[PDB]
Parts: sequence; C-alpha cells; structure tokens
Amino acid sequence: DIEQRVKQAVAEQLGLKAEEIKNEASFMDDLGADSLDLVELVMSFENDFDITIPDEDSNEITTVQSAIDYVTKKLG
Repeated sequence: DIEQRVKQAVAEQLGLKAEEIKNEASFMDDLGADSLDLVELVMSFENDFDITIPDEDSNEITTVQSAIDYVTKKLG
C-alpha cells in the first residue's frame, strides 16, 4: 500500500484529498506548498520509509509523481 501511504501523507498533512491528488499535480504550482511542507513532508518520508533524500534529487521533486517515482525506486 505505497499509494495509500504517499497520498494519505500529502492529503493529511495539507488537508487535501487523496483522490484530488494527481500524479501530474505540481506541489508548489497547485497546492502552493513551500519548503516548510516539502522539507517536512520529505522529513516524514524519511522516518516512515526509512530512506534518505538528498537535496541533489530534492530539488527535482516538483510533482506528486516525483515523490512516488523517486521513493518507489528508493524503497529497494
């Protein structure tokens, strides 16, 4: 249930809905998330998935698919 954890974390953190979250939905462009919700969201991503995300690819996360594609391959 990677899809439920990823979508639930974003929807729960910002008060949005998992079904309203799209794969091609930009975080800053649509939700207007700043680095506070993006750094904290990836902060929670590290605690829940147990992986590390450097700023090298951190600056590449722009859409929901960036979060899922990168963490799905980073899980193992």
